[PDB]
Amino acid sequence: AVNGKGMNPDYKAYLMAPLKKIPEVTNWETFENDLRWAKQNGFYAITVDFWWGDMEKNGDQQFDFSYAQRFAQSVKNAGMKMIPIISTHQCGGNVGDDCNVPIPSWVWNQKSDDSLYFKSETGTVNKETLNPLASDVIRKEYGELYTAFAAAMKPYKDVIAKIYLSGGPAGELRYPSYTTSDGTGYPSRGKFQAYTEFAKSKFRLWVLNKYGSLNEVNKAWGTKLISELAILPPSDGEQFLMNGYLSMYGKDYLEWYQGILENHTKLIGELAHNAFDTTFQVPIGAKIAGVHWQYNNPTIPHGAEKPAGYNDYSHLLDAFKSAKLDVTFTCLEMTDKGSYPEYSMPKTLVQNIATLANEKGIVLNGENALSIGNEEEYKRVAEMAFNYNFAGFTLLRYQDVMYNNSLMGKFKDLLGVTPVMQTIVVKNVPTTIGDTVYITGNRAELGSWDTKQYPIQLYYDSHSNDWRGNVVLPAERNIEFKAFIKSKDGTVKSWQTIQQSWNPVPLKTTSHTSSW
Ligand SMILES: [Ca+2]
Repeated sequence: AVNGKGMNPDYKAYLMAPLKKIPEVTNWETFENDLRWAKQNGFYAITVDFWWGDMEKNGDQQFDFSYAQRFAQSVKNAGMKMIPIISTHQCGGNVGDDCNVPIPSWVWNQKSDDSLYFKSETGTVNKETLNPLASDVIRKEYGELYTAFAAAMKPYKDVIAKIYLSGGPAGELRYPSYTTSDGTGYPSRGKFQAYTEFAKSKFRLWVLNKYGSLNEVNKAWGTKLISELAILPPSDGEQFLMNGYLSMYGKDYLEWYQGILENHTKLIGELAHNAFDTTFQVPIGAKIAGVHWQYNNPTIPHGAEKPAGYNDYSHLLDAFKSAKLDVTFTCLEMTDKGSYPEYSMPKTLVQNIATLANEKGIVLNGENALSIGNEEEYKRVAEMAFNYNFAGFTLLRYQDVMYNNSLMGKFKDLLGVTPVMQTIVVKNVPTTIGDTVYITGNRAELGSWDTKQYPIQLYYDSHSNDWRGNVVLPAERNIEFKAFIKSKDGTVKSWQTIQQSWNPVPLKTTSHTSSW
C-alpha cells in the first residue's frame, strides 16, 4: 500500500442485494441458504435498498416497514449482518430496468412551486429524487422517515452493521446531470440542473447575500448587469465549461452549485445521527458517483463532473467529515483510457478521492461500477482496495456471483479475505545509514511486486538488531515475498537472496523469520 503500510486491518467485504424484492426473486428459505454460502466466501454483510416509495407509499406517516423487518429476520436466521440503504430516490423507471419504485407520489403536492424537482439547461424535468434545494421538505420527510425506520429496526439492532443514506439519484450525492432524456448519458458532457424558477432565485439571493447589492456584484464580476433579475445560471453550458468557469462569476456559480450538496450532506448527516445513533451506534455513510468520462477532455475539462456537482473534491469531502459520514466511491474495477472521445479516467479519479479521503481521515469504502464477469477485473479491484486503504468493498451484485460458482471462488480468493496482523522479520540486512528496508510480494495485499509506490516498509529493532514489521496480511492465502533495500535516494539497492513464502498465512498472529 501507498505510504509504506499494509492493507486496512478493518477491511470487510459486502454483497449488494438484488433490485427486486427477495420473494420476487427466490423465497426466504433459499435466501437464507444463499446468505450462508456468501458468508462461507468471506462476505460479512448484505447491503440492501429499502425504497421510500414502498415504505411510505399511501401518504404522510402511513409507514410499512413490514418488508424490511422480514428481510432482517432472515438475515438473522442465516447468521449474517446487513447494511440497509434508505433509498429516498427512484428505482428504475425505464424498461429494461429491474424495478420501478418512484418516490411517494403525494410528496409532490407538498408544494405548488417548482422547488421540489430539477430542470436542465434545455428544460428537461427530473423527479427521481427531491431537489436538495427544498430543505424544509427534506428535513421534515427524511427526519420522519429516518426516525420511524430506527423504531421499526430496533428489535434487530444486533444484525445491523452500518446504515447508508441516499444523497441524490441512484443513491449518490449529486445532480441528475447525466440522463438519456436530457441527452447527457455517458460519455457526453453533463448539463447543469439549476433551471427551475426556485433554483434561479436561490442563486440570486445567495449572490446578493455574498456581496450586498447589484453594484458590488458588478464590481466583483466585471460585468454590467442592469438589474438583479439578470443574475442567472449559465446561459450556455458548453461555453461555460469551455471558459465561462474561469471568470469570477463562474467560480461563484460553481461554489453555490456544489455548496448545495455540501449543505444536503450536512442536513441528512444530522437527521441520521439523531435518528440512529443512540439505538444502533453504527457508522453511517453516503456515496459519491464515479463520473469518469470527459475527465481529461482538452476543451471542456471535467465536462461530466462539474454539472454533476463536483468541482472541488477536497471541499465535498470536508462536508462528509463535518457530517460524520463515511464515504463510498465506485469504479474500483476500471482502468484509465483517457482518449477521445470519452476521455475516461476512472482509475485516476479513484486514486485522487482515496488520497483526499485518507488525508482527511475519512473512512473509505468502494464498489465496482459494472458487473464483473471475469477475474482480471477482480484483480484491479484488489489493487485499489488493498493499496489505497479501503475499509470495505461491496460487490454489485448478488446474482453475478450467487449463480456462478467459478466467479464466487475467484472472488473469495482475492477479495473475500480476513486480514490478520503478522510479524515479518529479516535478519542480517546489510544496510548503511539512510537506507530503508521494505517488503513486496505477489498478492495485491503485498503491492504486487511494486517497489515504487506500494511496498511495505520495515523498521529496525535495535534490541533484536534486525528489521521487522507488524504487517496485516490476508489469512489463509499463500504468499510469496522478498525484502529489499532502498537507498536514502529512493532507488532499489539490492534484494533478499531467496524468495520467501507463507503457505498459507496463518489465521492466528505469529512471526515469519528469514535471513537476508
Ligand atoms: Ca412523512
